[PDB]
Amino acid sequence: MKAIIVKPPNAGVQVKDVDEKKLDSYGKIKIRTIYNGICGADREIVNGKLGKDFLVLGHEAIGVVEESYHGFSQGDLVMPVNRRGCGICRNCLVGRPDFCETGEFGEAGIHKMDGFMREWWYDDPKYLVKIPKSIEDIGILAQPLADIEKSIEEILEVQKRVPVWTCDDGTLNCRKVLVVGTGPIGVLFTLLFRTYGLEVWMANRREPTEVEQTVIEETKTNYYNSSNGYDKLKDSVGKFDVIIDATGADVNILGNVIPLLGRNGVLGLFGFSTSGSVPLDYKTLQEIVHTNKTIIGLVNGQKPHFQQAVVHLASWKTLYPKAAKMLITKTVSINDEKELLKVLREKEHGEIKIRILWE
Amino acid sequence: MKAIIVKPPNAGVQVKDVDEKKLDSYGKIKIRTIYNGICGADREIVNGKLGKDFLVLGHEAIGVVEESYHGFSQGDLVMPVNRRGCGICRNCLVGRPDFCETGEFGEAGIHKMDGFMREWWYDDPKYLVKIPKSIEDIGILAQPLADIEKSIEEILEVQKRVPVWTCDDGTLNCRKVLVVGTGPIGVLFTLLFRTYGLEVWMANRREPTEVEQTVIEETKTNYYNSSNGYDKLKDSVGKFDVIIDATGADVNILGNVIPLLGRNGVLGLFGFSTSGSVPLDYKTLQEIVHTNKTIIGLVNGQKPHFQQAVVHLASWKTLYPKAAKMLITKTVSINDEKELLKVLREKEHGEIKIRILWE
Amino acid sequence: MKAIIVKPPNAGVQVKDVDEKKLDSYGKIKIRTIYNGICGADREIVNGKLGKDFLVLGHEAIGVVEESYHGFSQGDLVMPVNRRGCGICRNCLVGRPDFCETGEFGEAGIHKMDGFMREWWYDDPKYLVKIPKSIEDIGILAQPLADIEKSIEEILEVQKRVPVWTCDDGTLNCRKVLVVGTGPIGVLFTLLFRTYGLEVWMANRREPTEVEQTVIEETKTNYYNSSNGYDKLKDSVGKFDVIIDATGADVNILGNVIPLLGRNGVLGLFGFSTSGSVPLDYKTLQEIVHTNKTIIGLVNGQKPHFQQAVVHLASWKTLYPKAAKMLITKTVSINDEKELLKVLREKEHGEIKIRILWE
Amino acid sequence: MKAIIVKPPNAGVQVKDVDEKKLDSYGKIKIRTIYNGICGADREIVNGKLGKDFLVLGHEAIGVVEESYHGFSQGDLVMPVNRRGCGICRNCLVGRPDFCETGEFGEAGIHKMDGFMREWWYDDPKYLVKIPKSIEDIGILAQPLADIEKSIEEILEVQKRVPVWTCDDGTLNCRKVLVVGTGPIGVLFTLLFRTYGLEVWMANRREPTEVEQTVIEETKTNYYNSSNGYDKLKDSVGKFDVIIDATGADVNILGNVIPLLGRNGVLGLFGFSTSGSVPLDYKTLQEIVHTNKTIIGLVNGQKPHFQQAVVHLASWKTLYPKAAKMLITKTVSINDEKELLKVLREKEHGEIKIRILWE
Ligand SMILES: NC(=O)c1ccc[n+]([C@@H]2O[C@H](COP(=O)([O-])OP(=O)(O)OC[C@H]3O[C@@H](n4cnc5c(N)ncnc54)[C@H](OP(=O)(O)O)[C@@H]3O)[C@@H](O)[C@H]2O)c1
Ligand SMILES: NC(=O)c1ccc[n+]([C@@H]2O[C@H](COP(=O)([O-])OP(=O)(O)OC[C@H]3O[C@@H](n4cnc5c(N)ncnc54)[C@H](OP(=O)(O)O)[C@@H]3O)[C@@H](O)[C@H]2O)c1
Ligand SMILES: NC(=O)c1ccc[n+]([C@@H]2O[C@H](COP(=O)([O-])OP(=O)(O)OC[C@H]3O[C@@H](n4cnc5c(N)ncnc54)[C@H](OP(=O)(O)O)[C@@H]3O)[C@@H](O)[C@H]2O)c1
Ligand SMILES: NC(=O)c1ccc[n+]([C@@H]2O[C@H](COP(=O)([O-])OP(=O)(O)OC[C@H]3O[C@@H](n4cnc5c(N)ncnc54)[C@H](OP(=O)(O)O)[C@@H]3O)[C@@H](O)[C@H]2O)c1
Ligand SMILES: O[C@@H]1[C@@H](O)[C@@H](O)OC[C@H]1O
Ligand SMILES: O[C@@H]1[C@@H](O)[C@@H](O)OC[C@H]1O
Ligand SMILES: O[C@@H]1[C@@H](O)[C@@H](O)OC[C@H]1O
Ligand SMILES: O[C@@H]1[C@@H](O)[C@@H](O)OC[C@H]1O
Ligand SMILES: O[C@@H]1[C@@H](O)[C@@H](O)OC[C@H]1O
Ligand SMILES: O[C@@H]1[C@@H](O)[C@@H](O)OC[C@H]1O
Ligand SMILES: O[C@@H]1[C@@H](O)[C@H](O)OC[C@H]1O
Ligand SMILES: O[C@@H]1[C@@H](O)[C@H](O)OC[C@H]1O
Ligand SMILES: [Zn+2]
Ligand SMILES: [Zn+2]
Ligand SMILES: [Zn+2]
Ligand SMILES: [Zn+2]
Ligand SMILES: [Zn+2]
Ligand SMILES: [Zn+2]
Ligand SMILES: [Zn+2]
Ligand SMILES: [Zn+2]
Repeated sequence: MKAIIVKPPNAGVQVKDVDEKKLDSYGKIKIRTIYNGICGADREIVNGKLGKDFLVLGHEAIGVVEESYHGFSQGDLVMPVNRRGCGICRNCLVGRPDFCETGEFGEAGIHKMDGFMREWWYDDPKYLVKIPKSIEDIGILAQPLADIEKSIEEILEVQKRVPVWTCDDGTLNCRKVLVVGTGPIGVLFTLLFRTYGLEVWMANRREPTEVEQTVIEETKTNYYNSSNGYDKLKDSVGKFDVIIDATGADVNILGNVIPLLGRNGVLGLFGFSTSGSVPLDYKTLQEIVHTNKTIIGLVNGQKPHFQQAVVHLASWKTLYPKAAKMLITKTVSINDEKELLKVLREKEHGEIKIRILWE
Repeated sequence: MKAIIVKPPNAGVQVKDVDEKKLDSYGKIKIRTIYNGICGADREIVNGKLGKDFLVLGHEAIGVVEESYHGFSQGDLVMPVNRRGCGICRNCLVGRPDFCETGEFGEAGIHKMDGFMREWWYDDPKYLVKIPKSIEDIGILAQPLADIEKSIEEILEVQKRVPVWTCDDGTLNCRKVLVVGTGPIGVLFTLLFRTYGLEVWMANRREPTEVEQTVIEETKTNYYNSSNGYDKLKDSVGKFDVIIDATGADVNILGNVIPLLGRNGVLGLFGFSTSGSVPLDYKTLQEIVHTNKTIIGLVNGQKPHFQQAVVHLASWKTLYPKAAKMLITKTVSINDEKELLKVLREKEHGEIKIRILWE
Repeated sequence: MKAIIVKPPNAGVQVKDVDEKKLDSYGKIKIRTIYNGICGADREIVNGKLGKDFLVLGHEAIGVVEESYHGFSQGDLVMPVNRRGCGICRNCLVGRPDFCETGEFGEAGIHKMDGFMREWWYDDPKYLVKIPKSIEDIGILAQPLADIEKSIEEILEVQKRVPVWTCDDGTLNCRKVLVVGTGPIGVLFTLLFRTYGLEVWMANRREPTEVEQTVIEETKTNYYNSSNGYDKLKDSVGKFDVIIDATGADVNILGNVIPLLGRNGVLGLFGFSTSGSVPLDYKTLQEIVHTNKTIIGLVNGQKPHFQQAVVHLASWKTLYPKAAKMLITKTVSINDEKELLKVLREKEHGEIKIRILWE
Repeated sequence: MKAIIVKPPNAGVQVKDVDEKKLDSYGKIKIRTIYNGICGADREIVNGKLGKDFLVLGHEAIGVVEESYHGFSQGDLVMPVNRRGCGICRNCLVGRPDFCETGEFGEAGIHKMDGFMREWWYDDPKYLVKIPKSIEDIGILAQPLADIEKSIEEILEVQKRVPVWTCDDGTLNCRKVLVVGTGPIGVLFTLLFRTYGLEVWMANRREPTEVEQTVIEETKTNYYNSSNGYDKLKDSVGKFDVIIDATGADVNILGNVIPLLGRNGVLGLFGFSTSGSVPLDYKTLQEIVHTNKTIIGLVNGQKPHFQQAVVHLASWKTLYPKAAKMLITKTVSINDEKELLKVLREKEHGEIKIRILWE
């Protein structure tokens, strides 16, 4: 069977024929892959930065149900949930390995579990999210968007601690969010926060790309060029109710944006920084105490968040049609080995999402 | 009228007769002071570390109602809430200036507002907490305990984000708390967490004092001497679900204890750190993201928290009688000027709470 | 100015020119009406079943902003929130008159407040919901859908009382809802519950209409003909986690469906029952106690719910395109007086929403 | 082994020696019974109103730990949790069989499980609540109080649906509770709500008893003689935010109190009504809809609620010492057969709690 395979911790990737019989099966439902998505985590494993001699790559997939089984009919499009539980802890037992207490969960295409960059796989209906045919084209985004749905859900849950965090009109329209770093993560955070009605500023150390300018315009989002720091933003707009670190950057980014967090505010750490050490002095931390600020680590969406993501992607075809049409940057055929290896190995500037087509 | 006065931002304190006419009045109920408490906040203003020429010091008070007004009867004991609202924001409008959005709140005996170290004052029934005569002796602690009630309440609210944070038996008995630092704040966090049933480890850079040893034994709390760091605690007990910084010390303490935070855990910042800069490297921050960890600034209790504190102090006379009887370190007469000025200016080693008695 | 007017409690309705100076203004923004919606509440006032000589009818409107104000561009479509606060109670003061504690709120086109069946009106920006031009056709439904958004939000909030109400897969997909009474309210409850992923059964004392059959098939909803009661449904499907009374029917409907409520379940009372008395015996009530059942009165959506409604309407254009195009039964011109009076006075069988167009 | 045994559904009760091998064991810890409590449920079984030849009666117990086990020391006092889970559903698996989804749970001394009126039993440490020696005398009340702790917890959780249910001072002190029925349950509800600071009116169809009068005066609670209905209370006091049925009597009591429920209010059904049928008319039900009222079935406390009960009983020894000393009406020796059978068979007027002492 054709599969894209990796050999962690070693760098490298192959697109080749493997023995179908030694690949991981998860249930009774046979699913033929139509699309995969690629993201930074795939790039990391391919570049070695994270009885089986290999692992099937890929955790973003849309496939078609080959034969009707229970609630699933032949021809239905489905997406697998990628993180699966440890089987021992109470969070996993209620279907929420995002909060696994043991750390012994599996992650398709990354850890302990064969991924979905293969011709077909067998899965359990419990781990399958129904993808409407009407969002077949952008539906691949439901996996990355699920992470962001969970993250925003969590931020809103935490802010229930504030006696009144709503605005004079009962909404959250008055609350301002700073999304630091663009790319697929920043863009999806922005789209979702605008959908919820919060004001958004996107920030990056440069002017907007064509895609970001469309998002700015269509979603009525603000943009800040942070090339020379954040003083001018603070001077003009003031402080923010929520700040999202969506950069995989140097942790000194946090030193730049922490002074822009307002009273009762939340700093959501979503990106995985891979450089730097950030100094926090007593003045900064004392201020955090006095003003009820919170810093939260945000990771991993689960089935309910994939479903929310499907509804939002559907909404964006109507609300933000121009931005929705830019979520998918390009599609590469599984049969195009040279182009496939290139995109698996490295991101292109201004890439949102690369899709792999099985044919 | 006899009053203890300060002149911020200037260092210094005086006990003298002042014109009752230039003192702040807050409502129609006349209250004669019986006790005040002293804390580090009083020491700070006295030492200049933070029409009207002066401010009446003091935010911890128990007074007696001199004349029956509405629901308050003559002879009733009351304690005033010390932080009061800005009158503009929605949090203050619902009685919760602990989450004030303007920062224009008042704090009795500290900022904008005359305190309670005076023979008598007038107050509004809405800011008065009823103090049962059966806890007259230890009731002064309800004010500092209120801050801690709010803090624990907030930690538990935030942890509702975790799908299941309860244990196999439906309680929080399996959850472990590290309380860093053991003066009145760390001791009160320990007593309250044990009342809630969580396991507690107190930590200081030394062996316990007598009072602490009484807490250890009576409340079945654990103690760790952190003089040579925390590796041995980590190796023996593992990681903690909650960590409270109850030290007003160098922020590098957080560097020490962050590695001891467990999956889904909460670092509660309560102490007001006065020195240092702590480096947080990418590995630490990445881990925080991967494990859904949270850091929260904890400050200020309000009326419902004062009321909860009364119930808990009452409970401790039965549950923890030895500990409860050590909460009050000493009592100084308002008339004993040399001693009073001494205790206002500086803490004694091992002090928990000093009371000022009006007679 | 042309307006549709009533004189409660008397029966009758007129479409005529009225003096602008007599009509209620609510703010600085001029809005030219383009669409109104008609519902049962309108028919009730028209038929006399519910300093001003008259009241402007109507509480469902979409208008166009006439000038470029702060936040609102000229040509923007907006919808007014219909219930407005009493200005005294804490619920109203946080933008939530749905929970008004005084009952002294106003309801546009019903009580205290001129409605929106007029050429134009002046409003405060705080009461305006933005209606994307991409949902101009079905956007009028955002008002009725808002009541339903609030209702489901409240049901889900209440069900947080159950330690685990989610399913084996972390979703609510395993939860079953019985929606009693089809057409508009029942149809919208069904669409929204299926959007959230819950299983739905619609019930009416007849077979489905053409429109209901579309919704049934496209949303994968079940239908039960309740003409001879509920024994057959109970025997086949069992009991339900949520039951919604979406009928304005005799209260004895509740006696029929209460035996179908499952453990930990919620009976949502949304319809305004019009006759009857229902007996509850001790056996029924003790069983409610034993099984943690809840009965909840559900009324009125506010601004955040209108905004959620807009997102869901947009989603349905892609998720349920056939059903979405059957939401608007027909549009009547404001200038077609004979047909207008007819649709104001009586519902037609199987009607979902009639829209009035201003030209 | 001596044990008190019954044979449901037959009436009758025996205190005799029974074969130890025939009695249910629940774990490895041996617990020697020191006290049991008797309540209405016991009286019902004794009077036959609700593989084994018999069932050991009793679900209210304090026993002594025979050997120093895991976290339990020889001589420690413990109380068993009486309802135990089905082992299948997600609520039972998180330690919360109060919300069991299968109904397959066991109830010590009532259903599927031998009770605790026996010389000793073996238990699992997970089902054991530590009873401080400082509350040995009234600690037996922790089991009935647990049900009430759960109930008030649930009411407060449900009321988070109201945007602001707190008062001008951030507390619930402005909220009024009507407790209908003044037995062990009504008294316990009253004490706990007053502990939480809510205003309470107790109601019964007579003047108070001495015990009740003592509760009334010491807790600053109000009393209403409801012998001639509730019109006079409604006229004098108005309506209530919470109404608790602590009856057991005829369900028509609900018809009488429902008109006294206020906006956004909660009717808590705790008592097990024993007769009658109450009519609810369309006017009553539509007003429930209009005012966001809720009716909730309240049943069963679990381990966290036992632990909260321990803290509150301890608090009452200081807060309400006179009331606390009236909670135990009398103690009967296990060897006093004539008196024992008397108290098992029938309640005495004004009784709160009868305790059985194993001598
Ligand atoms: N927590 C979770 O569950 C989770 C899930 C998925 C992904 N992630 C992490 O999320 C992070 C972002 O993902 P992604 O796929 O969007 O990454 P990406 O494609 O690498 O995009 C990173 C964005 O950050 C911008 N950036 C870099 N330095 C910046 C700075 N100093 N200030 C502002 N912006 C800066 C980059 O600018 P340029 O456009 O000019 O290059 C780019 O737009 C990564 O660390 C990824 O690992 C976390
Ligand atoms: N956020 C709020 O609402 C709020 C309210 C009240 C107070 N506070 C702040 O809370 C903090 C504690 O108050 P407090 O009155 O208890 O202070 P305190 O009396 O100064 O006690 C501080 C404790 O920390 C110990 N300590 C110092 N350095 C330490 C270290 N490196 N590791 C472990 N322990 C260390 C001290 O040890 P020794 O016993 O050996 O001296 C002492 O036991 C202060 O910063 C205070 O300003 C905050
Ligand atoms: N709580 C709130 O905030 C709120 C807001 C808006 C509306 N409402 C109320 O919600 C209720 C429904 O609104 P609507 O506009 O959908 O009303 P509607 O157009 O009158 O629809 C009523 C539906 O119930 C069906 N029905 C009647 N008796 C039935 C029975 N015994 N069993 C099952 N179905 C039965 C009707 O059947 P047919 O199709 O065969 O006639 C119709 O499908 C009304 O009482 C309305 O006033 C409440
Ligand atoms: N839901 C649960 O988890 C749970 C748990 C435990 C108990 N319960 C139930 O709670 C109920 C109360 O328990 P209990 O032990 O307190 O019962 P109890 O000892 O029988 O007390 C009943 C009280 O109600 C009074 N009463 C009777 N009719 C009344 C009326 N029409 N209006 C006002 N008061 C009236 C009685 O008056 P007199 O004093 O004049 O006789 C007595 O004070 C019982 O039904 C019991 O089964 C439920
Ligand atoms: O923010 C939007 C709001 O302005 C309105 O249009 O409702 C939907 C939201 O997405
Ligand atoms: O019920 C739906 C679910 O099956 C999936 O498609 O996600 C969106 C939900 O509306
Ligand atoms: O109530 C607090 C008081 O205890 C002290 O810490 O000073 C700050 C106040 O918020
Ligand atoms: O918003 C509601 C409206 O839709 C209708 O039901 O009339 C009453 C209002 O509360
Ligand atoms: O209601 C009480 C309140 O008045 C205060 O005294 O604090 C404790 C509460 O129990
Ligand atoms: O931790 C305690 C628990 O073990 C039990 O005794 O109930 C009260 C709690 O304070
Ligand atoms: O689901 C997450 C995935 O989207 C990200 O790419 O890697 C971490 C996972 O938890
Ligand atoms: O715990 C409850 C008990 O107190 C009552 O007596 O019987 C039913 C149980 O659920
Ligand atoms: Zn990915
Ligand atoms: Zn796990
Ligand atoms: Zn203080
Ligand atoms: Zn304020
Ligand atoms: Zn309407
Ligand atoms: Zn109001
Ligand atoms: Zn009992
Ligand atoms: Zn169960």
